[PDB]
This record gives sequence, C-alpha cells and structure tokens, in this order.
Amino acid sequence: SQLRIVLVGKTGAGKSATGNSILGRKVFHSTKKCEKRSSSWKETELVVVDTPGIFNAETSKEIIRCILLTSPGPHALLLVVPLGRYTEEEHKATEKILKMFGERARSFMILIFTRKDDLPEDIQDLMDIFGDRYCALNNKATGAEQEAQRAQLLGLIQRVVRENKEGCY
Amino acid sequence: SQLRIVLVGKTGAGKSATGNSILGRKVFHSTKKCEKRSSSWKETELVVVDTPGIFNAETSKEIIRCILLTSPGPHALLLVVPLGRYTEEEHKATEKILKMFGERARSFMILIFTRKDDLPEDIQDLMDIFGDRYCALNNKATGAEQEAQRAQLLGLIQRVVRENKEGCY
Ligand SMILES: Nc1nc2c(ncn2[C@@H]2O[C@H](COP(=O)(O)OP(=O)(O)O)[C@@H](O)[C@H]2O)c(=O)[nH]1
Ligand SMILES: Nc1nc2c(ncn2[C@@H]2O[C@H](COP(=O)(O)OP(=O)(O)O)[C@@H](O)[C@H]2O)c(=O)[nH]1
Ligand SMILES: [Mg+2]
Ligand SMILES: [Mg+2]
Repeated sequence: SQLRIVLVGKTGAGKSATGNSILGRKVFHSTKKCEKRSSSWKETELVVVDTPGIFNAETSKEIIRCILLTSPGPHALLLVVPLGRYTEEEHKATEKILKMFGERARSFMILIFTRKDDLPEDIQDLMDIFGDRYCALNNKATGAEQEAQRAQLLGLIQRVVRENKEGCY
Repeated sequence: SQLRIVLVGKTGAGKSATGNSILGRKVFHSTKKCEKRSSSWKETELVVVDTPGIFNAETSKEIIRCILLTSPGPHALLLVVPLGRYTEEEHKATEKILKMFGERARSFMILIFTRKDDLPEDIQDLMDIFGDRYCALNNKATGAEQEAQRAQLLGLIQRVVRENKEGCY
C-alpha cells in the first residue's frame, strides 16, 4: 500500500536531502515549488512531497497545489530541523508551522533532525512535544550507514502511522 | 473511530441540508465560512465539514482554513447536486471541482443528489463517473423515512471508505 509523507521546515533545514534519504535516491535538489516523487520499498509505495520556502497570494496558490498532491491527505508530516544551526529565524518557522497545524496534527507529525554528523531551550521545547516521535539523520551517510538509517527512519514513520488513532477509519 | 466528511457543491445544491441529514440534527444553516460539526453514530464519531461558495485572495485563505479543519485529510468528499435544478451554472461548478481534485480524488468522492422529493446529458456524464458511488436524498424527510435514508447514506460512505485502496496505509 501507499505511504504519503510531506516535508516541512525552513529553507536550509535539509528537507530535500531528507527526502532523498527516504526515497533512497538523489531526486530532490538539495526547491522553488512543491515536488512529489515516489519509490518502491518492500511492498510499500513511498510517496514523498518536498516543500519550498512556504514557512502571500502566490504562496497560497502554491500551498493549495501542494495539498492537492497528497490527496486525500498525508499519513505523516515531517518537521525537519538542522542540528547546530537552530538559532533565531529557524525557531520562528517552527512556531508558525505548529500554530498553523495546531494540536490535532500532532498525532501525525514527526520531528526529523538533520546534520547528525556535525555532532538548549529551543531544542528542549521541541522535544517536549516530539519526545516519542523523532529521528536524527546524517543525510551524507553512504553504504551500510545510509541503509541502516533509512530502515530506522521508515520504521518510525510506519510506527507513528499505525499508532495514529485519528488516522484511518 | 472518526469519520471525516467534506461537502462540496454550488451554493443552493443542498450542502448544509445534507450535512444536517448526515449528523441527524439541524446544526448547519440551510454559509459564509466553513463550519465543522460532529455527531456520535453507533461507535463512530461523524465529523462533517460544510463549505461556503468556494466553487480570490480571501477565498484562498478560507480554502486553506477549510482544509486544516479535517487534518490530515477527509475520508470522503461529497459532491452535492440538486436534482431538477442542474442546468448551466450548476455544471460549471462541477467541472471545476473535478478538474481541481483530478483523477486521484475519484476514489474518495461520492455523488449526493438532493431534492429527491421533487421527483439529461449533464446528469449522465456525472453518472459515468460516480455510477457505483451515489445517493439521492430528500433532506426534508422526517421520521422513519429520514432515519432509513440516513442509514443508507452512512452505509454508502463507509463502503466507499473501506474500499478506498489508496485511503489508509
Ligand atoms: N552535513 C550534513 N549536511 C546536510 C544534511 N542534510 C542536509 N545537508 C545540507 O544542508 C544544505 C541544505 O540542504 P537542503 O536539502 O537543500 O535543505 P532544504 O532547503 O530544507 O531543502 C545542503 O548543503 C545539504 O547538502 C546532513 O544530515 N548533514
Ligand atoms: N425540497 C427539498 N429541498 C431541499 C433539499 N435539500 C436542500 N433543500 C433546500 O434547498 C435550498 C438550499 O439548501 P442549502 O442546504 O442551504 O444549500 P447549500 O447552499 O448547498 O448549503 C434550501 O431551501 C433547502 O431547504 C431536498 O432534498 N429537498
Ligand atoms: Mg529543498
Ligand atoms: Mg450552505
């Protein structure tokens, strides 16, 4: 069956890179418009929508168009945050994303940290919300490290999706 | 579990009336903005979003707001059409709705005819698309007729939703 994933975050967070890691190929450009791309993973079609710098008239059109790509809706919304580079304008984007989607959306949202290889109040506030539902990625990983991290990432997404008691009917 | 239903159609189609019939109480006004209302039906929470005359800047804001009400997405999108009163500007709305949502959306869309009690090329084109997935309502029905028609309507929605092979993961 089909697993629909949307990536949100500030420009420079690593959305497109994360999408590449999910899909297991370099297809997003690591973004002036929303792009939908697919892969086959085991018996699952992964459908990933990468988003441009959405977070006023032109943006609204593009938001509507982005939403229509994942109809009737996604299974998982991935908030992508760059470790180390999460400072002022990076948290300004996160508070707006969270205010926009609100409490209801929390059950299908997952926090993705990028720049794990480059290894705080703003980070601990995030973790108070997504403590159970988060992942750290090194999107530059290759070989076995890359394959292991992809499995762990898809495993989390599937876990959150199966647990979403307000997902399916 | 929760069953999320969105109503689309031209002003005067009977959206709000249909929503009342689904929810089993007169709560929509039979609409300047999207309104979300709920009922308990057996072990199911029915969540119905009634829409205003969406089908340019203000509309886009309101579309985004309408979409956020049913996050991550609806299970069923109900296209509401008034029998007898389906002429020129009524089909103009339908072609735009269908172009907007496109082929993908067809699997979760259901055709609802209103004004059954008031008992063609435009109608046969519709039926070529929704032959298996349609219902006719008399939203003025009371008593047993009302209860019978509500059961048949909820039964169709649940059927379409369980059959949607691109719905749940
Ligand atoms: N070192 C490192 N760089 C990353 C990682 N993820 C993304 N990047 C880099 O961060 C920059 C922005 O990435 P990009 O995918 O375009 O971010 P986007 O704007 O959110 O789509 C690029 O230089 C990427 O190569 C990571 O996990 N580690
Ligand atoms: N006779 C009859 N009138 C209906 C039916 N459904 C809706 N109406 C009437 O059609 C008019 C428009 O209905 P309304 O729910 O406000 O349509 P909306 O603009 O799509 O929300 C009102 O007069 C309703 O009472 C129906 O099944 N039979
Ligand atoms: Mg990008
Ligand atoms: Mg109305």
